Amino acid sequence: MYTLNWQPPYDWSWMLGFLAARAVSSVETVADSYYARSLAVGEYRGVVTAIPDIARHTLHINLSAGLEPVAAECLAKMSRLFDLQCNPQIVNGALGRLGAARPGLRLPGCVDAFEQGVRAILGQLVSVAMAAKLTARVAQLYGERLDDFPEYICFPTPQRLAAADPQALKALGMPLKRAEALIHLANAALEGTLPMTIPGDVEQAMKTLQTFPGIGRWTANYFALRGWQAKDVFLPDDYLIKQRFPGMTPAQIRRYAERWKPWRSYALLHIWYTEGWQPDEA
Repeated sequence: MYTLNWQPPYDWSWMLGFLAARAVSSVETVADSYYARSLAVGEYRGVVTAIPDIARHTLHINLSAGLEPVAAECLAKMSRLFDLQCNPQIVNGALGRLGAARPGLRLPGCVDAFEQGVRAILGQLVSVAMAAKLTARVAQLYGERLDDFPEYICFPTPQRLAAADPQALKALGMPLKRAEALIHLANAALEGTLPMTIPGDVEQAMKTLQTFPGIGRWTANYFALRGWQAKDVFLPDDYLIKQRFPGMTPAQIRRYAERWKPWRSYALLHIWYTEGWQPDEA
């Protein structure tokens, strides 16, 4: 129905693979040839489907009837999820050897910053698989199913999560403080306190995020990366990153990563996805 362009190369297998591992049951559906999910924009609800046309470097977007009135915003959300803006030549030119194995690697964003905030908090100290299962439980208990597409449930609205019982969220498999962090984040979205789009000053904004209860440095960094699609953020506290930089403290990792500025977010993804990566010796 709608078509958006991207600049080659684009590694769709890697991107869909990334999203498939993190796919929340009943909310998202990821396959080899497409990505589909429920979506709510204000009072408009439906299913958005993204189908890449690799040869023609065009992403085809299909929207169910309920989302047509807000089609443009749905296209904008897809563009941010898929990093369609990326000029791979510039990024790969800067990263050099690090990006050589996956020149088509892109920054997987999100469809809604509030949802990504909840996801970032739920991704704390747990694996990708556990986080997705926990997020699915949250969506199942607080999400609204689509009337026209019953197999799909919309991600919980800030309103529903703000009024959630901390003990209910805790029951789903998270510490009480984490449940409290989610409720606070929900209120911040209602009030307009949580930046829904990348601010002009990413560092100032992340500092402000860390004053929210239950949001540490990793969550703030990861939220900026996916939630705002900030392109210059690394995750020195990340469990897998600590394994890629054996025996190095978060401070040592941060210093090392500075060589990738202003594309540290792309560098993070490549390291996460480079099995045998190891740091250079001074």
